[PDB]
Amino acid sequence: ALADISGYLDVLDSVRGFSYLENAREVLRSGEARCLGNPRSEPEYVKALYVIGASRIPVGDGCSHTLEELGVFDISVPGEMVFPSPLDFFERGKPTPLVRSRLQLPNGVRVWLKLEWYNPFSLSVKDRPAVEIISRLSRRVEKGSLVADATSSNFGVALSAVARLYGYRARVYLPGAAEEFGKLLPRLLGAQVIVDPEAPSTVHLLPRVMKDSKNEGFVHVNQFYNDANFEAHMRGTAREIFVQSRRGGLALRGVAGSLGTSGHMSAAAFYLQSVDPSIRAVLVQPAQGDSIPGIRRVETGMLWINMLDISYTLAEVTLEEAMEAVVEVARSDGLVIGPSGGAAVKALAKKAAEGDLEPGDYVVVVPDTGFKYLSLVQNALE
Ligand SMILES: *Cc1c(COP(=O)(O)O)cnc(C)c1O
Repeated sequence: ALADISGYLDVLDSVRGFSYLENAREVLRSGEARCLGNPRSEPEYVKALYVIGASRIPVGDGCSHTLEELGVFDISVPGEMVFPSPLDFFERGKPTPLVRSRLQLPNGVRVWLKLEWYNPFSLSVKDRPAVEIISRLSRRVEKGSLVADATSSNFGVALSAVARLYGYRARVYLPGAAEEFGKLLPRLLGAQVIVDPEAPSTVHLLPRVMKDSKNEGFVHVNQFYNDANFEAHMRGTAREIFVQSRRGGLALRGVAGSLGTSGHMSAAAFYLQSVDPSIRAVLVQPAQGDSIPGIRRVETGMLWINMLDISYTLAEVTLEEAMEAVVEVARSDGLVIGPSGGAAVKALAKKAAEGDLEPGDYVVVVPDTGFKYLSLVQNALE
């Protein structure tokens, strides 16, 4: 029998750890879930269903229900694109678009771009963890409280917009090298902004955010460590690649993407590899010395890609190579992608060129729009 899951979402407070992901993996591999006699008594199984994008839970005795029955494949988007509010628009206006590029890669690799700037608040993939993280807080943290994090630009914007829609104040901290939209847009949205001209990176700022959290008592939402980041991308981003691959009739052989917190590419890899362990994850390694906004190298410390049972292959990509790929996608597709998006296309093109990849459909996650990076675009033109 089916029950609406939204009545059981307190498992999102109480379940801790990654062991519930074993249930997620098995449900996704088999395409079905067993009925719970007493759903309340199995909170890891319930959380596993939520995280894979179920909206209904299987209830009763000895029965089972398919992904489809459980709502993994429900259509959420109103056909006419009318929404009663911004947050409802965020939530129901999904999937983000999956668009086949006209670029051809060697060796039968066909490229589809998932365009994460189709998110209403930060015009980036960061809307998703910001909504999941603030929503998780909202039953436990008093309205009017301050929330804060370190950000490279996007999450700070997403966080400021969402905190404010939920009745919180926000503070964002940025390194000096962050884009200007990141330093300015959060103030437009009512947040306080602290810029550290000395910080050589975003994670460099975390000790300072933690120390101020202890003194001032704000909630440090820590997108680098908060499992709600990875979980947002499981029930959103990753579920979408899966359902979009099926309904689109793609022959999905892999996904490609970049790594900041590692939240969205861990979810994409974990979720798809649960369905078919041979699906590749091709991930960008910014070349040493280079700065590609929003992303960084794996050995600088990333939670989910490291702790989860995920296969992937790395590819080094210089800033200059990322920007060359921005230029090529622009002139092929009329789509203006961000540097991190250019880096991921480049990473996939490299793996294609080396003969490493099967022919088929590959999905590249494009974190944001290139309109936000005019002076990198200028440098790339020369
Ligand atoms: C956050 C971000 C990324 C990387 O997503 P992570 O999920 O946090 O692994 C890539 N590019 C840009 C522009 C981003 O803001």
